[PDB]
Amino acid sequence: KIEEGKLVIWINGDKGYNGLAEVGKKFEKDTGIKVTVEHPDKLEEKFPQVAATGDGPDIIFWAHDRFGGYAQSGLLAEITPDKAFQDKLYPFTWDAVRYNGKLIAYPIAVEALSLIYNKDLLPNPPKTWEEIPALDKELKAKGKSALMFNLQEPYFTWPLIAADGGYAFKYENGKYDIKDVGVDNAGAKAGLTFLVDLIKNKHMNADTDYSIAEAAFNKGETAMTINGPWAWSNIDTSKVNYGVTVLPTFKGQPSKPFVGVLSAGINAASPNKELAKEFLENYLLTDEGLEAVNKDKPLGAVALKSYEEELAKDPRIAATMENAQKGEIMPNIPQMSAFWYAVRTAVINAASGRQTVDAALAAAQTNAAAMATLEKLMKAFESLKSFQQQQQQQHQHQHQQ
Amino acid sequence: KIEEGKLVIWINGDKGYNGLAEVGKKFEKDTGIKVTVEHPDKLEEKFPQVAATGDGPDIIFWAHDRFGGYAQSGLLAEITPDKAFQDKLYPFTWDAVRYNGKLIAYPIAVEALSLIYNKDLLPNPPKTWEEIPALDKELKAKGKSALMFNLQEPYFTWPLIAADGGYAFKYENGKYDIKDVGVDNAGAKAGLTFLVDLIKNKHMNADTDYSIAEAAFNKGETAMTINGPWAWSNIDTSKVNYGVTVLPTFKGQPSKPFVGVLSAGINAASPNKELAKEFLENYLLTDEGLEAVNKDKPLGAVALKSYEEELAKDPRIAATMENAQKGEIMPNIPQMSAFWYAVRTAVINAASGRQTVDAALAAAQTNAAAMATLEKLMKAFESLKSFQQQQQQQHQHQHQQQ
Amino acid sequence: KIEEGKLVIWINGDKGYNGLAEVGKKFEKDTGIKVTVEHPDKLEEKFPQVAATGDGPDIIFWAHDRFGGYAQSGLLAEITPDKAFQDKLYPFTWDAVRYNGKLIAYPIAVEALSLIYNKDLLPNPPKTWEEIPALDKELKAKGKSALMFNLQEPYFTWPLIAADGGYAFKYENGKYDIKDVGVDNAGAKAGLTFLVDLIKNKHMNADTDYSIAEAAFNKGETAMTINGPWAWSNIDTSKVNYGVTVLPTFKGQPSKPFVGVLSAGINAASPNKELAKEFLENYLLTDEGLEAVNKDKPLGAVALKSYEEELAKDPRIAATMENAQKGEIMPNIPQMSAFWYAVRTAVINAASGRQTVDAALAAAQTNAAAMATLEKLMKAFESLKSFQQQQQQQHQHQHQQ
Ligand SMILES: [Ca+2]
Ligand SMILES: [Zn+2]
Ligand SMILES: [Zn+2]
Ligand SMILES: [Zn+2]
Ligand SMILES: [Zn+2]
Ligand SMILES: [Zn+2]
Ligand SMILES: [Zn+2]
Ligand SMILES: [Zn+2]
Ligand SMILES: [Zn+2]
Ligand SMILES: [Zn+2]
Ligand SMILES: [Zn+2]
Ligand SMILES: [Zn+2]
Ligand SMILES: [Zn+2]
Ligand SMILES: [Zn+2]
Ligand SMILES: [Zn+2]
Ligand SMILES: [Zn+2]
Ligand SMILES: [Zn+2]
Ligand SMILES: [Zn+2]
Ligand SMILES: [Zn+2]
Ligand SMILES: [Zn+2]
Ligand SMILES: [Zn+2]
Ligand SMILES: [Zn+2]
Ligand SMILES: [Zn+2]
Ligand SMILES: [Zn+2]
Ligand SMILES: [Zn+2]
Ligand SMILES: [Zn+2]
Ligand SMILES: [Zn+2]
Ligand SMILES: [Zn+2]
Ligand SMILES: [Zn+2]
Ligand SMILES: [Zn+2]
Ligand SMILES: [Zn+2]
Ligand SMILES: [Zn+2]
Ligand SMILES: [Zn+2]
Ligand SMILES: [Zn+2]
Ligand SMILES: [Zn+2]
Repeated sequence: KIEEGKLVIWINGDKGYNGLAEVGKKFEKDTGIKVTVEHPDKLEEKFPQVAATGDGPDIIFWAHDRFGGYAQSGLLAEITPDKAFQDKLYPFTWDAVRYNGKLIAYPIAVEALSLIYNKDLLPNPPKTWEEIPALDKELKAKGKSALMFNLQEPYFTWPLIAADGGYAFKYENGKYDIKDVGVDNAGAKAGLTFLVDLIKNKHMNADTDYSIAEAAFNKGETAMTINGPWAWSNIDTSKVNYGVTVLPTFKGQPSKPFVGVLSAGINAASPNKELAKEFLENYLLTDEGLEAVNKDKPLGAVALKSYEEELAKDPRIAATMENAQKGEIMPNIPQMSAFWYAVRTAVINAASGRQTVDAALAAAQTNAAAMATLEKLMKAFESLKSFQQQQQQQHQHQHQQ
Repeated sequence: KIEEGKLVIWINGDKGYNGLAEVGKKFEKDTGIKVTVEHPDKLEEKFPQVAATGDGPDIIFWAHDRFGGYAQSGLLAEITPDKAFQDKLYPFTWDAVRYNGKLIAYPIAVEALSLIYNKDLLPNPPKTWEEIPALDKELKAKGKSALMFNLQEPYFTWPLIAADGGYAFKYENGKYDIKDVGVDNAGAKAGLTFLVDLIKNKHMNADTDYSIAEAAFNKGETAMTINGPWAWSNIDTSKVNYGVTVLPTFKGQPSKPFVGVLSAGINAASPNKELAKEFLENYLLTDEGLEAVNKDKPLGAVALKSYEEELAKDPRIAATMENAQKGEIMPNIPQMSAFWYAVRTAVINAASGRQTVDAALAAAQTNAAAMATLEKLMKAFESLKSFQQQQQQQHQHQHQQQ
Repeated sequence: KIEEGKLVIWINGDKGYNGLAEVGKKFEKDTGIKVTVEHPDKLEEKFPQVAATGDGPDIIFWAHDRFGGYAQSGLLAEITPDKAFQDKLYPFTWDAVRYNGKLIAYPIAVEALSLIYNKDLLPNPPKTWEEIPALDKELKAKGKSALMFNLQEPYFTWPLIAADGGYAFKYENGKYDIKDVGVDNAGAKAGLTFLVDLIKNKHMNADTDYSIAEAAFNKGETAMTINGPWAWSNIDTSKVNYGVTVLPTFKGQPSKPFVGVLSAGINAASPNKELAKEFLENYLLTDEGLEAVNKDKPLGAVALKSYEEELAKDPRIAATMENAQKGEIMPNIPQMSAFWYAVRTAVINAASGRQTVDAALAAAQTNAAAMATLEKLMKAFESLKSFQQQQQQQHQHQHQQ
């Protein structure tokens, strides 16, 4: 149920879909083609099912990392924007929407971790990681702590680990090299050691999670926290005078958080590919098009240079973009599952004292190959099931041989 | 123990073994060496078992795809024909008998898919795939269908898929590259799209198998079919005036069917390697030698250039050879099991509408990796079993270690 | 917990720990740093367990092949000896203590297979393998056999196999190549063929193991045997007049036995890295240092050039070194487990007549890959077990949550 001569668009419920419909309303007035915007529950899981059969939306809006799995399954169509339109967006955002050399989606919004500080407790935020231990002792005299952030998830701790030479997958020649993993290098060694040093010197607690860290900052117990744009609304409600700035540097090198890019992909089964190209390139990815969506729900930092400069007036957004350009793009390959599994264990075991930094990171490459073996055989058996599925419609109590 | 001084040959029961024995009788008259020709049941399965221990025949006759398995186990010997003898057979036939660079067998016969048409219904067969949809609805006015062939097996559907650039594995410098798979490329994409287009436009049924297609052509219900030389005898009995020609062209490019080559391999355990070479090169692979075998049971297209030119006077055999030269050789590598499994699913799902052309072909590497892992497990546990036999036969209940 | 200021060393119970303690006593007198030498049971098993948490010894003594697993886990520290000190030891010994390019331990002793002959029965030992069948016929008239050695283990049979062209994995500039396996090549083919020829010509029995071979030589039933320095003491007790010489040559090429190197590795978690370097380079690896250890329990051949020449005056030790230089270093890579499993089966089957030489070596790639995936399985399920247990003890309700 695609239906040619019209566009049906899928976008998550927490996004500005009403403003997107306004863009589609503008699109209808110029070309005479109606645009329907739908927001079904769990559309990221519904899409691969329906798009395989040849159904689903013409355009889908989701994070770029999930789009890699779609392009693997051949559900997304290769987009054809020329050199001039590619210059309209930030050059790095184009790397997020790439699979097997081909461009598969249009970058819309950019999301990344930033440093959030209490202005009343600390009007001058630190530029380096190394001055935070010294800052903690000075704030402990006033019954406060310098920095509290989520330590359970690798996503939050990676900016430090990365900062000086850490890397999950080496991005070279428009592709990720799965044979080159930078979790066991000297840069990642130093970053995690510094984090562990912060813990054993009582500057941070190893048991700290999202709930503990958010509550601590919103009550004004800690001076600084590391969080994304999604948490801004909760800090606004707590009346806390907060600022958002660039992440602290480690060994003179900037922190490298993972970059999440909200993207627009065209279904491969769609017979409205050139119409989707017209809508996305010339109606949505313009100053008006993004403004209409942003006013319904804030898009944060955007991929379009012209409108990003406009939004930059908000220093929070400017910091989101600055950390993103200093960070690295979330790899869209399936091998990322094994990476998260390995690094999560690595960080937890290093922080708790179960394993040393050198040993915890070394075991990560072993543990990553382990998840790979489980996954490579996980889908080997679901394939065996599907082979015996067809062996029931060919030769049975209905037709033999 | 394969008893030196004489030759023992294994060849399938459906082949011209009596004619081969006549070649052996001629060999015995010139050199004084007796030649035994045997045709045991399931000899393709019996060979790896007895050849490993040091037994079995001196020479074995089978299709080349099974010979890649025998070469892996090191059951076949490396043959040494000179440049002069290699020019006697078609250059491409030597690519079928190559494993790890070394030549392992002698090419004898050549099998490939061809286009078979009803002369009474259609005297002028289409040269392109693109003109078949238009030709169908003309024949549908007379209550007939243009083309009906097996769509369940990938072997039959591959010629179209391969045509524009699909491939199994890249063949370079006499070596297959298992990392270079061409099922997901644009050439294979267009081939399958056209096939799916034919089905949804009611020109073909998605659930058409071998039997339905064979029965339809033999009763004169369909104008065309795609099949090999093995099915000719059934069309002969049906009294249908049939012709065999080259496969249709897709996008100006020829169809590429897989080429099966009947080959003669020499056992590595054989003490009569010179006598096997002498018999195969100077006695069998001559006009006389192949004549005797062909008269007992037809070989189809042959590897020998001189005898093929004589057989090409039969327009059916000339068509089988023409399709083979245009097509690709069936890879002899073990990765082919994974290939067939994945492509079969890909085509079936694309034809039925379970998956789009793009999605079905994309899932092929994922489906091929499934067999790969499953074959690894299959040989992993059978290795563990035969290991535990070593530690229970040798080392227990009557001994400790020895 | 590795205390600082002092040194603690782990070395196996069957080694000269008392002599090593004397070196530590000398170290204490010059520097004022006390050295403790401990010999705990199954220290090779205990080291990976305690060194991962940050405990264990400062220095560990074991065979180099086990150290490859330690370097993978990041339990060993990279040693820093200059070019001048590297020239003090035999060049090849440094290749045994190398992992991923880095040097991970100090070579101490060298252990290799040698040809042991009864000089009463045979004063002139054969220099070639080819002349052994002719020698057996002469000795069978006197009711004796020419050669009897272990055939059940590949370690003993490999020297013959390797000599013409066999190799487990190709050693290059950096490390080992796990793709290039030389078990199926022509050189290894010929080597095993000759061994099978010896068995079917009734010169050797396929059922001969370590016990049968040792007993036959110590009673004086067989003229020759192939064994290491470990068996010398048993031949001493039997009063048999015996000599140790170079292994016979096959096709003019020397027999290539695997070389075992006893090595001293520094713990990565050690706070005494310079002190360990000082102790090992300047105190142990000297004429004086090794002599003390050698006098407690013999080291056999040594890595140090100066002390080896002095020990070479023993014809048995000089022969062990000569075979080692002609032979090949035992690979420290984990892929070796699969190699042993495959070759063990290949040789046994070829010797019993169960398979031909060609079919035996060809099947080796199959059962080597079979083990490879079988190890990947038990490694993968280790991860699952430790993951599901780590998430429960750190995430649950009952008694918590
Ligand atoms: Ca401090
Ligand atoms: Zn709809
Ligand atoms: Zn909804
Ligand atoms: Zn549909
Ligand atoms: Zn993500
Ligand atoms: Zn590179
Ligand atoms: Zn401090
Ligand atoms: Zn502006
Ligand atoms: Zn402005
Ligand atoms: Zn027979
Ligand atoms: Zn075949
Ligand atoms: Zn000739
Ligand atoms: Zn039509
Ligand atoms: Zn092909
Ligand atoms: Zn190529
Ligand atoms: Zn070429
Ligand atoms: Zn070429
Ligand atoms: Zn290629
Ligand atoms: Zn029907
Ligand atoms: Zn049938
Ligand atoms: Zn003739
Ligand atoms: Zn070709
Ligand atoms: Zn002194
Ligand atoms: Zn001194
Ligand atoms: Zn102790
Ligand atoms: Zn002890
Ligand atoms: Zn003899
Ligand atoms: Zn015994
Ligand atoms: Zn014993
Ligand atoms: Zn001294
Ligand atoms: Zn001294
Ligand atoms: Zn001395
Ligand atoms: Zn060497
Ligand atoms: Zn809970
Ligand atoms: Zn309980």
